[PDB]
Amino acid sequence: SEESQAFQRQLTALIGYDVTDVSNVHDDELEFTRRGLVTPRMAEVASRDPKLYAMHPWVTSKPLPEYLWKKIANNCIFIVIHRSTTSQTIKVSPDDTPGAILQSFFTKMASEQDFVLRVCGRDEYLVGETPIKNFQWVRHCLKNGEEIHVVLDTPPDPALDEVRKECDRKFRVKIRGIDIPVLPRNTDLTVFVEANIQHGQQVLCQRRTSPKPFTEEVLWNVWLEFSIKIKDLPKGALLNLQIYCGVQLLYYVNLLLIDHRFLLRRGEYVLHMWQISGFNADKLTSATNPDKENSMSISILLDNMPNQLRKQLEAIIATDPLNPLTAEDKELLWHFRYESLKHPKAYPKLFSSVKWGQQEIVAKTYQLLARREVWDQSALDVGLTMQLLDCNFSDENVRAIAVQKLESLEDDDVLHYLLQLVQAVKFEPYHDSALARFLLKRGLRNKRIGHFLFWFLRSEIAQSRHYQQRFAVILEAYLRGCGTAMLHDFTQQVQVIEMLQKVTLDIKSLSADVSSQVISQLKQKLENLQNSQLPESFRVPYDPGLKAGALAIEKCKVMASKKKPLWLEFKCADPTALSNETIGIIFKHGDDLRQDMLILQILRIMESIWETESLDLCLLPYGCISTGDKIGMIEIVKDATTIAKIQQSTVGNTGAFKDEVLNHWLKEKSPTEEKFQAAVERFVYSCAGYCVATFVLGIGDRHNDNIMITETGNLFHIDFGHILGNNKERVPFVLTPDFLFVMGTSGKKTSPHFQKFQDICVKAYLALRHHTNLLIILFSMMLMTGMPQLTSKEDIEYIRDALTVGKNEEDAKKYFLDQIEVCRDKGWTVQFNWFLHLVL
Ligand SMILES: Oc1cccc(-c2nc(N3CCOCC3)nc3c2CCN3c2ccc3[nH]cnc3c2)c1
Repeated sequence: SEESQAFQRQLTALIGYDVTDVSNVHDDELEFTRRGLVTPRMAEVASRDPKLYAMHPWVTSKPLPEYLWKKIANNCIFIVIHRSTTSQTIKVSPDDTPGAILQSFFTKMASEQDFVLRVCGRDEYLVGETPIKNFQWVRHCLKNGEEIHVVLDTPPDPALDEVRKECDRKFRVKIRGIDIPVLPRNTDLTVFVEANIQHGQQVLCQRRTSPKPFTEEVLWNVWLEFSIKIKDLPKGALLNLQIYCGVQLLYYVNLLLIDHRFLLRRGEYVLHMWQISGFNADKLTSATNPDKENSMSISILLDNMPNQLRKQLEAIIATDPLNPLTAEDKELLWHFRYESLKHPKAYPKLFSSVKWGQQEIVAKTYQLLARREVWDQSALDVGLTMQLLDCNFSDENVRAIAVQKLESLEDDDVLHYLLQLVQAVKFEPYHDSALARFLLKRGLRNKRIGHFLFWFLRSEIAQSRHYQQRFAVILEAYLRGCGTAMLHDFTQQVQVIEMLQKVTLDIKSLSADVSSQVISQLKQKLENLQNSQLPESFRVPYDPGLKAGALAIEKCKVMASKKKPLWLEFKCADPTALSNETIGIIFKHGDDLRQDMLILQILRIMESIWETESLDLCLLPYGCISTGDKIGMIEIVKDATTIAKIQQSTVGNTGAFKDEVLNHWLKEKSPTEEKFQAAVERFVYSCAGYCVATFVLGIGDRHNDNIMITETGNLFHIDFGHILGNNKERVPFVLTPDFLFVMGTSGKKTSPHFQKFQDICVKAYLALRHHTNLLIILFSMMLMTGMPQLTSKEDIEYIRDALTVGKNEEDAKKYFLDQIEVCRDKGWTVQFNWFLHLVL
């Protein structure tokens, strides 16, 4: 039992936070939340079949795309089984279950026990009752023109990931005063306090204090009387106290007026507040600043139908999420709420039209909710679901119908949206929520989700004071059920990257290009690191199937980059592997990688969209995990080099590029013209996607040292640090002459390979528009929870313009096709400027 409090200190150092340390509380919610979560932990743990859990087959139920059938002939597929030296090679119909070849070997291909299949190099299996074309690896092996390879061998023990044993008065708030140990500001202003009663961003009522002289301490002793009545207070309503000084918002804090037990909140409070750098999901947190020594305090006290209408209505429900409802709109929605209830696409706007500070309306709402059979019968729409989980919605019951829909989703989709679901917790009123528990079950039900959940949650715990307590209670909850096997890996992973962050920082300090000492100085630390203290092997945090062991010391180097990042390379710890070729991770302090994760994941989202219309655009949305404060890792795509550096090779230090160089570099890397096609093939496709992807996301305009290509023609962008920073010469995105001559064209021409691009984009762009709503919610959500300095809605209204909302298919492609021209009619103009900016 003191061995039980030894392991709680394990739990702690994995999390990077102490979920017992009641330093920064003023109620029992976090604990109550620890307690509250034990049930769903134990439930899902129990429900889970430990065999399939231990092997976590990674499977989809989606159609095999119309782009990926055409890589098969005669509806059979090769699967090269291996053993100690031995190796056979079976034909297979793309429906053969893993079980449909337990007999095509131990019997047909030539008492006995049971042993099952595993991909070569990876902790990645082919088990359970799924077609063979429904395993994600196979589809990849196919997609990339690769060929399967697996190892017959013993299943992993289900005993390994064992889990350990176990009133009609108006509301009144007294403002006593505010206190700061030092008042940094030297111009003596005045300041007042603004008490806002709030619900999901709607202010319900607002009362200020009388301005006073600003001093290190200011007392008012005043009751502020609100017009709202207590009866009318809705669970989740937030008391938002804010310090203004004249005008400017310097400090905010929040207190859930109704506690996690539905109790009105009675008492004396001293609340430590957050300052305001220079909406945002941080403005919403029930967390108080844990830095009591520097933070400002406040001190408070609480004692206690026609045509045109149906038309009008439908024209409202047919707008985007970002379209702002007028009062007329709202009253119309509310009055016709029962008709509105028939269309699930109206749910967001409908519930946005509820007067939430009015007890009897909420009632009527809550009964309107009890008649959503139509909702309950609709096919899941992630966009819509998502949209009810955002900052605009703060009622449990509503928020719960959303989480209801997410329950349908198969694991392959949870993975797709996991990052943004995790961030969506930043908008939950309460630490315990349907969303948090839904993340939990799924976390525990499937090891893959489980892995990434850990890192997602841990990422935020490391660089958010506004949310580390809450995410920590959920992380702890996860770990208490993931099992000993994963506990193990997790602690292993944490060691490596801690071990390695150490190394990255020291190296920055030594530098402000490269030293002779610094390369061998690094070399010396990396030799010392391997010398004793590193794990025999660790799971690659962004590719969990893939264990890594020894450090190819000779190949690791400090990059000649802006900050000083470590190019590392690693030997694979898995003998059965298909190669000697290493695993390449970049480590980096200096940027916020949380922004890169977000954008990368959106990119994956954009792939899958295209999968629905059997498009494929060969993006490389590479691995990237934020792991701590301005510090995380990135996956190295092997064989790649940035455009900028393909410019130094032929042409050097500065200057406009030989529009041909790229293709020489290409033909230089194609061994056969019988491959080279595959290069400019890949390129024109890959070029297509990142152009669409970027303009849409508002990050197309980029220097070409931030744009890469593979020696097999695949092009991709990198480093998305604060590139969204808001009229000099501007280019919608990066389509430059070099990219063009590779197509085979000049400022007028039109190739058989260009028309293609000109065509294949427009296809890709309108494909995106079939999900206008989904992209808008994700992008909105991205700005509020990952890009600080994205204060304005003006920021958000980019995407709708970008996506040309409420417009005919055709006009759009004549919006888009022109965009490509601006880039044509610009060549290297803006690129040059970035050269004069990369030095200005
Ligand atoms: O998303 C991010 C965030 C921060 C840095 C990077 C980054 N990534 C990569 N990758 C990732 C995929 O494999 C190819 C190498 N290379 C990077 C960066 C930032 C700098 N950098 C870089 C810059 C110049 C180079 N010249 C030759 N290789 C280069 C790599 C990416």
